[PDB]
Amino acid sequence: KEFQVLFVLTILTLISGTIFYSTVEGLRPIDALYFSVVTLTTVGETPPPQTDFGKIFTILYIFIGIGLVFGFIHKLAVNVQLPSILSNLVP
Amino acid sequence: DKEFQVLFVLTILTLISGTIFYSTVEGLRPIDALYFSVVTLTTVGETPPPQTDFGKIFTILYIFIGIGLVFGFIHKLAVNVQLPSILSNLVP
Amino acid sequence: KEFQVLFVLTILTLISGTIFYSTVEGLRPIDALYFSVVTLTTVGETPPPQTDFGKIFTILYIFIGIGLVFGFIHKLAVNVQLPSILSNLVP
Amino acid sequence: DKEFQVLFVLTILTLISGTIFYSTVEGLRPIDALYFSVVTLTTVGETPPPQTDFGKIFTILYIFIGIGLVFGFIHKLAVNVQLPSILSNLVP
Repeated sequence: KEFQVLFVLTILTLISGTIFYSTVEGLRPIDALYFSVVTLTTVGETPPPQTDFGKIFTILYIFIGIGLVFGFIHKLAVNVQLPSILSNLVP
Repeated sequence: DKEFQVLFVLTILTLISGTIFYSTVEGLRPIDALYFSVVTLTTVGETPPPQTDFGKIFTILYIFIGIGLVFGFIHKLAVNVQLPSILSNLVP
Repeated sequence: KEFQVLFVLTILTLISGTIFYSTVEGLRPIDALYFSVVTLTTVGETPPPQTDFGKIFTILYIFIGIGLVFGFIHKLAVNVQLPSILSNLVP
Repeated sequence: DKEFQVLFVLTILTLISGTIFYSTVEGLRPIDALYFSVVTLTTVGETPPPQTDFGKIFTILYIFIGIGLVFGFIHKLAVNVQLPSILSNLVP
């Protein structure tokens, strides 16, 4: 764990996104955070960024961030969720 | 398996929870609530975003907690249900 | 190969989608095909289905189809694209 | 590596081709054409769909040919560039 470092790295990445989109795209922080989340996890169900600076940043953000996010989701699943789910089936 | 069934139940549960939540909080018809849940977790996710802050927060936690399970299911479905059945189908 | 079977399975899946969305959602076949593709590959950048029958079908379609599609993309990449790219670097 | 660089070049190439195509055919500003290409291949893909049938056909072939490369890149980037650099960063 590894898991913790992964979790922190993600939090950091999301905070940076939240600050950026909140500042540059003029989004409320909750909307800025959400964009960051649905974008990196590829859910992306939002309109696109309106600013060229947002567009460029988002492009770099996606390539730098996806890998980390999915490594986190992967580690979360394989090392946190699986053992909890497993334990909860011990009769 | 046992694994496949557990995976299938876990998914169903996750989807039902989503369905209940989005139907209640976002005021969505259950079929629309179910669909949002499915396309969101599988990352399709091709609808407008949630309109409530509570929907937004939940959906964020939902995505991180749920994606892994969903894809583990799709993975097990594919590798242990579709492939064998599927494979023969080609048995002459 | 394996690749071929994968390729056929995909084609079949996409054709079924193309017929369905074209018929039920009243989409032009090119738009029906496209929906099927961007949905299964999860790109999904289209409005959602308008009919409840479309919504239900699409739900089953996604769970049955994603795995096949990505198995195809995976096999395409690892067994078709890699050897071509590799060959094309032999000086 | 060599692998990382080749992967990086292949991606750049793929994106440039997309940029040229969508900018020309869909009449998109290059920055918008580039962005569409990126969010589409990485599957984000959160914009309206292509408006031309030629755009639609191309984008279909683009997706199947390009996703694999893009994700192989993101994978190699992550596993061989970010992880080491990254790892130390934690070296005390």
